[PDB]
Order: sequence, then structure tokens, then C-alpha cells
Amino acid sequence: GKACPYPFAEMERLEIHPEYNRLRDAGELGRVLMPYGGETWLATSWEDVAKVFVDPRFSRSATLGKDVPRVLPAIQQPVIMLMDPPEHTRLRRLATKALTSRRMEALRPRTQEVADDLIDKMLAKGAPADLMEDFALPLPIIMICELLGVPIEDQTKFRTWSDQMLYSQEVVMAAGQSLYLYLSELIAERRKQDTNDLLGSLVRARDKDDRLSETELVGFAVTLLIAGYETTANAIGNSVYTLLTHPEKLAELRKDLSLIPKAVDELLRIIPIAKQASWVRMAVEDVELSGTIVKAGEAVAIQTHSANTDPKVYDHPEEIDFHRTSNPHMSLGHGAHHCMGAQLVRVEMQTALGSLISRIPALRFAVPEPRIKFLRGRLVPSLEALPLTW
Ligand code: HEM
Repeated sequence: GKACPYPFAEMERLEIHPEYNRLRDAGELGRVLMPYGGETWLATSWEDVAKVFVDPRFSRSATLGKDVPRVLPAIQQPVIMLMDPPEHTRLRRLATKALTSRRMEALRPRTQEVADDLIDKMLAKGAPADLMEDFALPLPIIMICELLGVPIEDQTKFRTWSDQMLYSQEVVMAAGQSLYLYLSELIAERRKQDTNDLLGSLVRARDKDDRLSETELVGFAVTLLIAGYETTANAIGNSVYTLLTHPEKLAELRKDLSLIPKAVDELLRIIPIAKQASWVRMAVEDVELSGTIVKAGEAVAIQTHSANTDPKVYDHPEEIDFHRTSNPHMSLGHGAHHCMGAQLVRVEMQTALGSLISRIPALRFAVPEPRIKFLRGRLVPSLEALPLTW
């Protein structure tokens, strides 16, 4: 047992274990033992982490139903993000035609209404309130629903199931099938009314004579929903808790808002998007990675935080600066698996702070900052409550 047990981290708050920044600033490649599957390499530098996303000598296809190192015991499922060419660069090519940077910016108007909408009842109801449930937690579902085309009537019955996928199996997989068949149904309707919708234009999207089949269509559909619900809530709620930890940095925004774009990529990079590392990638060829030489069939996991705070790429890398002349962060990913939610995450977080920071200037923690509790759950860090007062 050269390799330390990965059960080493803790998601107490938005803290990261020091190993990541010792390994980066010394041992190119570090080795740790995952509780399930074997042991695995741990890339931590900007250099290596960038590579693990982009190097075709790193298959993620070759993880479908394999005994690979991991943190969960569930063995993952043919998804856009466990594919590789030519299947991935075909699926994603067809989808990106419907899920354009245009369509997602055109959502900004609606997204305004919805933030305004939420602080409105949130203000109306009286302080103290709790932003996770009260405003950040729904904003992104209401925005995902609008994107796909989920009609107003079915909207509150969508949240029914979409939140039944967290607490049993005879209700989550009920909620599974209940949402598969609901979406497959809804797509059928967009083929009838060939809309200016996203489900509308995924059908109508064709590369030469290629098209998405019922199970690629529904499969892609459902994947947005899971990608964009729980991680846009947590992008927001945390980013606030952080912004509120640096009042220095609020006033700079509050009494200036031309920086909302630049401050979001900033607030992303600085904040860990997960409590553990990533979904271990598999070397299909021998590739020297950050000094050490990953043998083919050997596994490696990317930590983004350490990449995003690499003193080799970021000057003053642990201070928050909204004036950074350039921000090549990894929080939203790199290469041909660039987050396709990207444009929407930016227009959501911008206008969500864009609003809150103005519409509630004197918005402050209700309870001592130390006393705010985080979920002892898993995957990415979540806020039990974000109790605020005004
Ligand atoms: C709001 C709607 C969102 C949608 C619809 C969405 C969808 C996706 C999809 C489909 C991918 C995989 C792309 C591919 O392999 O072809 C992706 C990647 C990614 N998304 Fe999102 N996303 C969203 C928001 C976010 C947010 C808020 C975060 C916050 C951290 C995030 C983090 C990531 C990361 C890190 C990747 C890297 C993919 C990889 O290399 O494995 N996404 N997103």
C-alpha cells in the first residue's frame, strides 16, 4: 500500500484538502487508492488536467460497465460524456446545432423575469428567508423547463418527478420512467408543431443524412435536465455564500455591475465544483503525465480546483480578482467535452447575482457564517440552507 486511501477529503464547507496543492507543487503525478475498484493516478496541475480532457490516448468510452476506480459502488449508461469519436463527435455535433450559444443567450430576457419574480415573493414573505429553497434551487429548473419546451401546465408536475430523482427506489425510478415517457411524449408533439423550441430543433437537426433516433433525442433531452438542475443551484447558492464572505468584493460589484460577467468565471474557478475528484479516465496508450508515465489500462482522475489555482497559469491564484486579463479556468471543462450548458450557466449566474446584489443591497447572513451548515451528502458541495436577512 504505497497509495494513500482517497477517503481523505471532507466537504465541511468550501474547503479543499492540501494534498492537491502539495502534489501539484511537487509530485507531478500522485497515487491514491479509491474505496471501490483499484487505485488510480490523480492529475492536479493545469498542464496535466488540460491534457486528460484533450488527449485521445485517454478513453472514457472504455469505462462503460468496467471495474474502474471510483468513490460510489454503482458501476456506470451510454451518455455524451462517456463517449469518444466517432460516436461522441457525431452525437454532440448534431445536438450543438439545436443547443447553440445564440438560443441560450436569447433565454436572458425570460431569466430576468424569473429572478425578479423570485426575490419578489422572497421579499414579500419577510426576512429571515433561505435562498437555496426560496430562490436558488428553483431558478434553474424553471429555466431548464423553458429551454426544452415543458408547457406551463406540466411545469409543477415536472418538479414532482425531477426532484423525486434526489428517497426510495420505488419512487426515484418511478420518477425515472415517469420522466423518460413524459419527455419522449413531449418530443413527439414538437415533431407535430415544428417549433422554434430546443426539442423542436433537435428533431430538425441533421448532418448530411444523419439524425438523432428516439433514444438519442430523449437521451440527450433527459441529460440536459440532470446536468442543469442540481449544479446551477449549487453554482449560485455557494457563489453567494462566497461573495458574502468577501464584502470587500460585493461593494466592488454592487457599486459597479459591468464586472458581473468577469466575476462569474472568477467565482467559478475559485470554488470547488466537487468534494471528490473526477470520473477516472483510462489510458488506451502509454502517456507521460506530469512527470510520471501512465501505463495503458492504468487510470487517472482530474481535480479542477488545483488546475484552476495553478500558480503556473494564475498569478495571485488564491486571491479573487474581477479584472483578470484572461481566465482559462477548467470549472466548465476543456476540449470537445466543453460544457454545452456553458452559455446558459453564464446568463443564469450573471442575472441571478446581477439581480440579488442590487434588488437587495443590505442582503447579509441571518446567522453567524460559521453556523451556516453544508450537506453531509456527496458528489458536489451543497448548502443545507443559506439563511439571509435584509
Ligand atoms: C445549466 C445547464 C447545463 C447543461 C444543460 C449542461 C450540460 C452539459 C453537457 C451535456 C456536458 C457534456 C458535454 C459533452 O460531453 O458533449 C457538460 C459538461 C460539463 N458541465 Fe455542464 N451543463 C450545464 C451546467 C453546468 C454547470 C452549472 C456546471 C458547473 C460546474 C457544469 C459543469 C460541467 C463540466 C465541468 C463539464 C465537463 C464535461 C466533461 O469533460 O466530463 N455544467 N455539461
